[PDB]
Amino acid sequence: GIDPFTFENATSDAINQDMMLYIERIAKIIQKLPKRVHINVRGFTDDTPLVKTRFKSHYELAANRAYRVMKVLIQYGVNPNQLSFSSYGSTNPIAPNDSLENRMKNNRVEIFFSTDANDLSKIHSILDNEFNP
Amino acid sequence: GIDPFTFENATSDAINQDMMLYIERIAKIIQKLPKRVHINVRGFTDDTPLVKTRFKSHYELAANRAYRVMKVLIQYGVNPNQLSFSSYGSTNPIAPNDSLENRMKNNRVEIFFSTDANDLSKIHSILDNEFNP
Repeated sequence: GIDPFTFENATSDAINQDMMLYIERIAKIIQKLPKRVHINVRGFTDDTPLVKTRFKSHYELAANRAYRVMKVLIQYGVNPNQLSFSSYGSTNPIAPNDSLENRMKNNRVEIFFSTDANDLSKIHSILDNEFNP
Repeated sequence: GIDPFTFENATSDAINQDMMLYIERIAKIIQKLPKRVHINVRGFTDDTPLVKTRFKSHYELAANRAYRVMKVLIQYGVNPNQLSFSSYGSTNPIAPNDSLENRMKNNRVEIFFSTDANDLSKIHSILDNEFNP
């Protein structure tokens, strides 16, 4: 439907050019939404060890990931007032952590919308019109 | 006791260098607190009209203030996992909005700690042993 922001490797919080482009589309969407809609950028990791890395927990890596994406959104014009970030650490995985490929699905940031019922449909249509030909 | 971060003028989120040095002293403090203490950075304003400004509400001004302070704390070593920011707009003044000086008191960011009872005592000492030794 709409992809989360997937990170290159398991230990990285780096935002590459492709992800920058994707964050820009999402920033563009957020600004057409009703102002009472708020955005929570959620960070997650796989279960890969954090040896050979500066981070002392997956909650840190996940926070850094989410904080970064939110900062790129702010750079594209999204209002700080509509935004927050959350770290979920290694909890709540999307796929099994059995393979490199599935592990990478877990290393992500997700966008949650906070919306009343009457605004929900506007978001739905705005999201459809952006992410379809 | 510990002062809030005060903003120079009513309509800006600009941080001067005596208060930037002060944010760095607070980031230093935060890094010495128990890992389970989280920190909420809160933005407030006075009630002066948003004439000739980019901000469309006091909530937006306060949110940009809080977010900026939070960004600087992260700059000086605070784990993003422990941080959040919140806007209160022109609600919750600490002073009446009846004089220029009283209004300046209202244009500020405050630090709120999220702590259990046993960490509460630890924060107490750290703040005492730093701000009144």
